[PDB]
Amino acid sequence: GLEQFILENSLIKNKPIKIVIGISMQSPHQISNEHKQSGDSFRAFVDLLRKTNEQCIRDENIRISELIVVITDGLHRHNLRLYKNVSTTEAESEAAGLGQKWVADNRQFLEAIGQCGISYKVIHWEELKSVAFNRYLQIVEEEYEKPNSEFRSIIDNLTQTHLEKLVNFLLETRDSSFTQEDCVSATRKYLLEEAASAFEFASLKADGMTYPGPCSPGFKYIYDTYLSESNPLPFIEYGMRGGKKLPSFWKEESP
RNA sequence: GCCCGGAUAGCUCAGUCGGUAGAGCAGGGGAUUGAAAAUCCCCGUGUCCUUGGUUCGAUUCCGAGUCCGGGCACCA
Ligand SMILES: *C(=O)[C@@H](N)Cc1ccccc1
Repeated sequence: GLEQFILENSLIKNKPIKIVIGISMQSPHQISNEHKQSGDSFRAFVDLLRKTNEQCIRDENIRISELIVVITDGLHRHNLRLYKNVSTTEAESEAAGLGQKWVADNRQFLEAIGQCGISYKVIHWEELKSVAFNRYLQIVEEEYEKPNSEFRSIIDNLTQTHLEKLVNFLLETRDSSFTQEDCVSATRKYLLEEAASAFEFASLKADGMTYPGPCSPGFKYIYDTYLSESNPLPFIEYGMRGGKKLPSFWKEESP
C-alpha cells in the first residue's frame, strides 16, 4: 500500500525522497516463514519505489531515490537467551547472526533495488547502537521517571505484550529458571532501546523512515521531542498481500 | 495465504438487466478586429482491455488471459 494523503502534509515534492526502513524479528516465530520483510514484502517495496519513477506528467503535478535500510539485529537478545544458559554476549552474537542471516536471505532484492534506481544501505546492530547510548538511555529514563507521561502507558502496553509472549514461550520449557521480574525488566530494556532508537536513528539518517506497520512505540515520544525539530521523523505505512506474481528479473535459484 | 471493486474519446470521469454513450479540458476550422488578447459558433468511424457463449443484438451478463486498488488474517 501507500499513503498519498500523507505526501502533501510534508509538501516536499519534485525531488528525490530520502527514505529509510527498519526490520525486526521475534524469538518464537508464530508465522514461521511468513514474517515482515519476506520475499513478497521486499518485492512490493521495490514495486512501490518504482511506481514513482513513472508517470512524469502525473507526479510532477512523487519520487523514490536515495534509500537506506536498518536492522535491529541487536534488539531481541534476552528474548532468545531464555532457552539456554549460554551467555549475555553469546545471545547477542546469535541474534545478530540470525539478523545477518536474513540480510543474506534476501540480498538479491537489496542489490536489484540499485538497478531500479534506489540506493541500498545496510544498517545493523552495532552500526547504530555503537555510539551515544548513555545519554540516550539517560533521556529515556528521564522521560520514564514520572507516572504522568504517556511513556509509562506505552511502557505498560509493550510490557503486557512481551509478558504474554514470554509467558507463552516459557510455557513450553520451564528449564530457563528466569524470574517474572527478570522477564518484565528485560522486556522494558528492549522497549527503552527501541525508544532510544528514535534519537540515534533520526540523527544518524536524514529525513524519514517507513515501516509496513505503524511503529509508534517510543519513536513517537522521543521523535516529537527531538527529531520533529531536528530531523523530521515521518513514518509511512506499507501493506501488501499475495495474489498475482509480479515480474521479477533474474528470479531463479543461485548456482 | 484468503476474500471484495475498476480499465471508455488524447485525458478526467458520468453512463445501473439488454435496448444505436456524453459533460469538462485539450486540439482544428470559422465570423469581427489592423492584428492578436476576451466572447460566440461548428467539430468524436470511438471492437467501451483482447478472445470464446446466451440473445434479435450485449458497454455493463458467463469462461479464459493483461494492468491498477480495497478488506482480512499475522501486529510488535
Ligand atoms: C519488535 O520487537 C520491535 N520493537 C522492533 C522494531 C520494529 C520496527 C522499528 C524498530 C524496532
